[PDB]
Amino acid sequence: PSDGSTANLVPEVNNEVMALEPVVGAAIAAPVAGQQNVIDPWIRNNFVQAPGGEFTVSPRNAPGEILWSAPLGPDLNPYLSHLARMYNGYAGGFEVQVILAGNAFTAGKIIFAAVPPNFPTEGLSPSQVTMFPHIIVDVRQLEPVLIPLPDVRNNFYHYNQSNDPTIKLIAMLYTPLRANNAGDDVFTVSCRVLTRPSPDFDFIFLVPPTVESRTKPFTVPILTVEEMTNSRFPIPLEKLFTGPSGAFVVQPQNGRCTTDGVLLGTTQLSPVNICTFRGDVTHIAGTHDYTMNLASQNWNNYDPTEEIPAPLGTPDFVGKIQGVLTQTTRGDGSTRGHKATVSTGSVHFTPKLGSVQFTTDTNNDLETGQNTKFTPVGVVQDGNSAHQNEPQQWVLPNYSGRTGHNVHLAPAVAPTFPGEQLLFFRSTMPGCSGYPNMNLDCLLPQEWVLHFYQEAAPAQSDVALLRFVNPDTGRVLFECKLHKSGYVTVAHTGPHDLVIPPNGYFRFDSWVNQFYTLAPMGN
Amino acid sequence: MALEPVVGAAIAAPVAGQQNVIDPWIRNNFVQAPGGEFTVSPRNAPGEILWSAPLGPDLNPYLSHLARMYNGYAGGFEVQVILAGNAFTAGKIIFAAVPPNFPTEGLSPSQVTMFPHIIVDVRQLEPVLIPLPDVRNNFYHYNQSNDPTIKLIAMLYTPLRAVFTVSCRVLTRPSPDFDFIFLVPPTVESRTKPFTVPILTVEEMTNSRFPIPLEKLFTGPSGAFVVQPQNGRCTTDGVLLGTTQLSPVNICTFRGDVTHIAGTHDYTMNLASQNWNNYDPTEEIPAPLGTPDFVGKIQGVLTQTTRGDGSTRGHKATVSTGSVHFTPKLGSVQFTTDTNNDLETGQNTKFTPVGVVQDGNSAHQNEPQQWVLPNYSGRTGHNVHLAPAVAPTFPGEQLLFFRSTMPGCSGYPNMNLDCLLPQEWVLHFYQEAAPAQSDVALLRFVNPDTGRVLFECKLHKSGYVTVAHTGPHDLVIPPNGYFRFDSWVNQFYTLAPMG
Amino acid sequence: NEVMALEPVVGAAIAAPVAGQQNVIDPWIRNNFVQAPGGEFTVSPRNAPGEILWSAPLGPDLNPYLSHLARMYNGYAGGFEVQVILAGNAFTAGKIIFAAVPPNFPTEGLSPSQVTMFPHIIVDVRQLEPVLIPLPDVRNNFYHYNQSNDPTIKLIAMLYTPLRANNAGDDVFTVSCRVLTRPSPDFDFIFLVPPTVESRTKPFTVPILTVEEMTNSRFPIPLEKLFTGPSGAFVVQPQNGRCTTDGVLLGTTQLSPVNICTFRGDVTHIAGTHDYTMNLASQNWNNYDPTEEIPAPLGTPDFVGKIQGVLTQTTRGDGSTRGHKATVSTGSVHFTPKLGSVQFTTDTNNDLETGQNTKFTPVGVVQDGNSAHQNEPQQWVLPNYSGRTGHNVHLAPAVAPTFPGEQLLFFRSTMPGCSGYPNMNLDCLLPQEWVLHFYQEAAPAQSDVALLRFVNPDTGRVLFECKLHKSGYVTVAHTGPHDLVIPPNGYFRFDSWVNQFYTLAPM
Ligand SMILES: [Cl-]
Ligand SMILES: [Cl-]
Repeated sequence: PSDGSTANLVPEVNNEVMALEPVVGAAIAAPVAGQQNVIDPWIRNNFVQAPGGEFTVSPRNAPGEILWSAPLGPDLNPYLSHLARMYNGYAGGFEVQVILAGNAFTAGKIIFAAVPPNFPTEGLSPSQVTMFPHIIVDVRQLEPVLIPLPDVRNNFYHYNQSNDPTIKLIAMLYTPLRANNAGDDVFTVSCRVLTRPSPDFDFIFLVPPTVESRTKPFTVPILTVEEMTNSRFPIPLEKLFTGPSGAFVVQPQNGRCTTDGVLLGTTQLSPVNICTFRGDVTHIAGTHDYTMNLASQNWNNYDPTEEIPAPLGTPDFVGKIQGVLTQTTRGDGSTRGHKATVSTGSVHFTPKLGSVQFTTDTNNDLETGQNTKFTPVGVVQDGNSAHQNEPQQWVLPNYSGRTGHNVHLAPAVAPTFPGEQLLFFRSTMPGCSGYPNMNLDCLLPQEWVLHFYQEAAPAQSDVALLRFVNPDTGRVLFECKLHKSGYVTVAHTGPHDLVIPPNGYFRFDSWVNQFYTLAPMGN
Repeated sequence: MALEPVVGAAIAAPVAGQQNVIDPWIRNNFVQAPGGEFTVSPRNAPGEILWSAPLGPDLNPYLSHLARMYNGYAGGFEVQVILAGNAFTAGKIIFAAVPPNFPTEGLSPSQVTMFPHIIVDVRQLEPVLIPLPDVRNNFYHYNQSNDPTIKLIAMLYTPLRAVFTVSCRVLTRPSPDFDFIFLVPPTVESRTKPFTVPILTVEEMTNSRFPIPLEKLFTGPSGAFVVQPQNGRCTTDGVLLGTTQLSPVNICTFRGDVTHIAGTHDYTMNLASQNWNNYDPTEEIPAPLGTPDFVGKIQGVLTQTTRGDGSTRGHKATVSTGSVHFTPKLGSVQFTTDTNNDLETGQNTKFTPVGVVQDGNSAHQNEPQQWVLPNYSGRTGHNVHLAPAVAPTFPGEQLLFFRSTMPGCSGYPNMNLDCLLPQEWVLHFYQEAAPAQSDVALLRFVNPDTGRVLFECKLHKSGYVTVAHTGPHDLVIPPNGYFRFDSWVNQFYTLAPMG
Repeated sequence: NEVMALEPVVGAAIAAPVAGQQNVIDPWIRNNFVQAPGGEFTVSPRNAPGEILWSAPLGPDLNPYLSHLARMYNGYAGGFEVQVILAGNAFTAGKIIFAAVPPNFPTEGLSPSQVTMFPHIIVDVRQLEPVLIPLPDVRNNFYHYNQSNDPTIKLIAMLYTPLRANNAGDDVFTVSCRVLTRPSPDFDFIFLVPPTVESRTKPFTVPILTVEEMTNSRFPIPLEKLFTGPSGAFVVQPQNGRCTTDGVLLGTTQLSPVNICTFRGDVTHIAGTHDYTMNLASQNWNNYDPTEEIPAPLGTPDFVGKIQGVLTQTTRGDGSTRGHKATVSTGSVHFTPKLGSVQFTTDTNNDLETGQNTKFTPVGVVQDGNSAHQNEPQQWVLPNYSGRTGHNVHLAPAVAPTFPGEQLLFFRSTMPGCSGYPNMNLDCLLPQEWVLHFYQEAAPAQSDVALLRFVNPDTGRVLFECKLHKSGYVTVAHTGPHDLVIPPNGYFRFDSWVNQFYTLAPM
C-alpha cells in the first residue's frame, strides 16, 4: 500500500486533537438577524487555498516564530472573501486543512494553537502557546492536518465593519528545522493552508457590494515595468535592481505609500509634479539667482504647519536639478522661459520654510508678481570634482536648511530577514552637464502609489507574497515580499540588475509574514 | 399570463459540472439594474428604442457580483419599471420581450405590440411588473460567450406631450428558476469585473496630451474646429487608439540619434522606440506613440549621454509641429537648438518637453492650434490610421473637456489644452478592460461632503465625454468632487441641463 | 483526498432522441489506456508554484484510436478517464495539482490559490499508484459536431509545491510524468459519414523527405544542412517560404519551386547603358495587379543583393531566341517590383527586342570584390519593394524564439557564386516541399505548436526534437551557432500537438 511511495519513512496522520468544545454557528442569530441566508453548498464541501495559505519552514527560521496566523472570518476563504463584500456580517466556524509533506530527511515540529478573543497574541513564547488548546505536528506529516476553528464569541454574530476580535489560529515553529540529507541542499518545507466553512457558518445581512472597507481585497496592477514611471522624478522606469544597502541609508520621501493606501512623507498622486515648484519669484541683487516663495501644487498658499516634512513632491535627494522656469503675465499673456538650476544641498534650499533658490540665465526678464513654474528636466554634476559624486539619491536634503532639523519623515527601510536585499525600481535620470550619477531607485512605482491609494484594501498580514511571471513562457522568474510599509525585498546577495522579459508582470499569490523564506533568485 | 413557464438551470443538471444554490434573499427584493436608467423627453419620438437590456446576470447588481464567481447561468427575471411623470404629461410607453435572434432594427410601435408586452401611461405612480423568462434553445448560457438571450425593449407607443424630462428606472430580481452553474475563481482575464471610473479628483489627475496636471473642466461649442486628438484616446473596455500610450511622462517626448544640419543650429533626430528599441514606421499607427497631436512650437531641452565616460550635455531645443521637416511617421523630426556643435551624433538623445512658444509679431494667441492635426508624413502624403473625430450628436449637448494650461516659454501662445480623457482614466480602462454593456456610460459628478449630485454627463464607449450645455463655460466644481459611474444608457438619453 | 469534486455528466445517452443513429466502439479501445500524444511533462527543482506544466482539452485528439475513428463519424459526446503516472521515489517531496477547468474559462494567468478553486486533486510526488481522473464532457448542448470545434473542459497540471530532492552527481533529479487516456463508458460517436471528407478531422503530417531531397524556398537550389543560431542582432523576416501549418500562404510565397527568384515580362532598353527595364507581368503571364494584398509579385526575391542569371527571349513569328548574361540588384533604387518595374544589367546593349516575352532564370549571387569580403548579399535585410516611393506593405511577421534556451532552426543551402566573395549562406524557415505539403493537406492545427522528432532511420534513435509553430517556423533547444551533424537519410516525423508551455530536451 505504501511500498515505493513514502515507505513508512514519515508520520502518516496526527493523533492529537484540539481541546475545544463545540461552538454554535449562525443558528443562534436567527431570531435577531435580518435574514437567513444560504452559501453555495459546493463552497461548504470543498477545501480551497486561503488568502494567505502559504508559509515555509526553512533553516533560517528560529523556534518561536509564528510562521502563519489568522483570525476567524470570511477572509480565510477566497470564495467567502468575495461573498463577504456582499454581506454585512457573519457567524460560525471553519475547517482548516494544513499540508506539511516534508521530505523524509527533514526534522522539526510545529504547534497549532487556538487563542481566544481579546487575548493578546503579540508576545507569545513557545511555553505559553502550549497553555491554549493546541496540536503538535511533525513537519514531515503526510496526511493534511485538520483543525476545526469554532467561532468563540459573546454575541450573536459579528459585523464586518467592526473590530470585535475573533479566535486566532496560530502556527508557530516549535522545534527548529533540521535535516540530514547528505548533500548540500536545503529541503525547505513548503506548506499550504486550505479551508472551508463549517456547516454552521453563514452570512447575515445582504448589503451593497464593495462599499465596505474591511472587505475590499488587495491587488497589484498588471502593468509592465516599462509601462510605469518613477515615483521620485518624472521619468519612466527602466530596470529592476537589487543590491546591498548596509553602507548608506535608504530613506526616500517620495514614492512612499502603504499597501492599504496611506501616503507617507512628501508623496502625492500626480506623477508630473514629482519635482516641480510653483510660486512667486524674486531677483537677488547683483547675481543671476532668484528666490521663490512657494505656493502649493494646486497654486494655493503653502501652509508649513502641515504634519509633512516638506511640500508634496519636494525632491528627496541632494543634488543639482536643472530644468526651466516658465512665467505668464496675467494682463497681456506674455510668457518667459529661462534655463534654471536648483541645488538641494544649498543652505538656501529651505522648502519647509517656504523658499527655494534657483540659479538662472538672466538677471532680468522674470517679473516679481507673476506665477512661475519650475519644470525639471535632469541632473547635473560639477565636472572638476570626482566623477559620479554630485547626485546622492540616498542623502536627504535639509528641508528647513540650517534652521532646525527634518521632521515627520517616512521611516528608513532595510531588509530584516537573512539573505534578503531591497528590490528597487530603477530609472536613469537625464544628465544636462558634467558627469552626474544618473541612477535613481524608488521603492514603489508611481502607478502602484496611485493604485494602493484608490483601493484602500486592508492588509491581511504584514507581507504580501508576489511572484514575477513571464506570460509568454508561463514561468515564475523570481518571488518577492511586498511589505505594508511600501517596499519590496528579494532573496539575493550582492548587486545585480535583473534580467527580465519585457512582458513580465507581478502576480499576487498569498499573504505571508516577515518570516517567509523566499526562493533564491540570483543568477 | 402571455408566456409559459420556462425552466432555468435545473434542466442542465445532467450536463453541468456542478449543482449550485444562490442566496434566496436576492430574489426577495427589487433592485436597480446596472443599466436600469432611461429617459423619456419631448426630444424623443416613437420608433426610438429608449431602453433595452438582455437577460443575464448584468440585470442585477447582486447577480453581477456573484457572476464573477460562476462560469454560467440559466433562468429568468421579474423586472419592475418606475416612471417619474406628472399629471401634465401625456403619452404611453410600451415594454416588450423580444425573443432571441429576432431583429429589433426597424420596429414600429404597432409591431412592438405583437410581442409579449405592457402598455404603461407615463403618468402612472405605481410601478409596473414585467416577467422576463430565459427562453433559449440550449441547456444554459456561458458568461464568457456573447450567445443571444431574450431582450426587453422600451419605446414610446404614442408621442409624448409635455424641457420636462421624465426620469425612468428599471429594477429587477431573479425568478425562482434562476441559478448560476459552475463555481470558478474570479480572475482578471475573465473580464467580468464591472465597469468603474477612478475616484481621483480632477485637480489630482494629469492631462493626456501633454505631461501637465489638469486644472479645470470646460464645455464649449465645437462647430468651428475638428476635434480629433490622437493622445488620450482610449475605449471604455481598454482599447488604445491613435498615438496613445500609458506613460503620463512620455507624452510629447522624443528619443533617438541626432544629426547636425549644416549651416544652422537645427538638428535632425532619427527616431528610436519609446523603449529605446528600433522604431518601425510600418506599424498600424498614425505615428509613434506619444507624438504631439497639435500644430505648434514646443520648447524643451535636448539631453544626451556618452557611454563610457558618462559625459552629459543639455541644450534648450524647440520642435515646430506642422513644419515640413516634422515627419515622425517616417522616422525623423527636426529641432532648433542653442548650439551647432555640442550635440554628438553617435549617442542617444532625449527631448524633454516643457512648454509652447508663439511668434510675437503675429496675432496674439494664434500659434498652438490644439485642434489642427500635424501632417505626420510631411508633404509626402496624408495621415493614416487616425482615431476618429469627435462631435456632439445629441441636440443641446457639447463635449466636456479636461482642460489644463500649457507653460509658455516666449511670446503670446494659446496655452489652452483640452483632452478628451484624463491619462489616469486611460490607465484605468486599459487595466480593468471592463466590457461595455451599452454604447454610453452615464457618469454623475458628486460632492462627497453632502453626497450631492452636481451634474451628469455621458461617457461614450469611443472614449469621449459629452454634457448638456450651450455656450463656452468653465465649470465651477468643489475641489474634492469625483466622478461616479451610475448606469449604462443608450444614445437617446436626455441629460439634465448644467450651468 | 484523491477525488475530483465533479458531478456525474451524461455522455451520448442524452443525445439519443436527437441523434440520427446509435453506434458502437470496439470494446478494446474502451478498456485500455493509451498515451495522449502530448501527454508528457516533467517536474524539476527549477519549477515554481503556479507554473502550468501541462494542459489538454477533452476531445478525440487525446487518443489516436478515437482520433482515427472520428474521421468517419459526424459527432461525439461523453467523457474520458485519465491515467497519470508519476516517476517518483520515497526520497522526494512536492505536490502537483490537477484541476478541471470548465469549457469557456480562460486558463491564462491563474495563480496557485485560484487553481485550487476549480474541482481539483492534490497529488504527492511520491505517489506510486497511477492517479485516475474522470474528465467529464461538461457542455450546454446534446453532443458535439466534429466540424464545429466546440470548446470543452480542460485538464490542468500545475506545480503546487516545489520539488525537494537530492541530485546524484551532476545529474539533477526530476520527476517525469505521463498522461494516459481511455474513453468513459458514456462516450460514443454519433453519425457514420464518408471517412475522409470532413476537413477538421484531417491529421497533420510532415514530409518524409530527406534534407538533401528537399529544396530551399527562397532560391531555386537544394538544401544542404540544418543550422541553428542566435538571432538577436538581426531581423528574421523572409517573405518566401512562409506558410502556415493549415496551408495558408503568406508574404510573397508561391508553390512552384523553380519560380522562386524568376522574372517575366517585356523589356525596354535604357539609352547609353547596358541596363534594361523589365515591365513585369504576373508569373502566370497575365496582367499584373498592384492592388493585390501582397508585398510584391509572388516569388520576388526577399533579400538585398545582386543575383546573376540569364535573360531569355523568343520572337513569336520567326521563332528566334536570344540569351544574355544578366544581373539584378535588389538594393538599387530602380528595383521596384511592387510597382511593376525591375532593372537588369546585361552583357549587351543590343539584341533584346521590345514587345517580346522575356524570362530571367536565376543562377546565383555576386559580390563586388573591392568591398569588404562577404558583405554584399544580406539575406536578412528585406528589399524596399516600392523603391523610395513608400514602405513595404502586408509583410509576413518577423520571427523569434520566446522560450529561454531556444533558437530558430533554419534550413540552410549554399547559393552559387558567380564573381567576387559573396556570403553564400541562405537560410529559409520551411522547405519548399513543406510549403507544398501544408498547402494541399490542409490539416487544422490543434494548438500553436507541433512537436516534431528528427529520427535516424538506420539506428532508430531520435537525434533531437523541435517545435514547429503554427505560424510556420521551427525552433530548437540550443545556444550558439551550430551546423547540425545529421545522418544523410534522417527525416522529420510528426509526434504531437502540444501546449505552449511544453519544454523540449536540449540537443
Ligand atoms: Cl481570487
Ligand atoms: Cl449620444
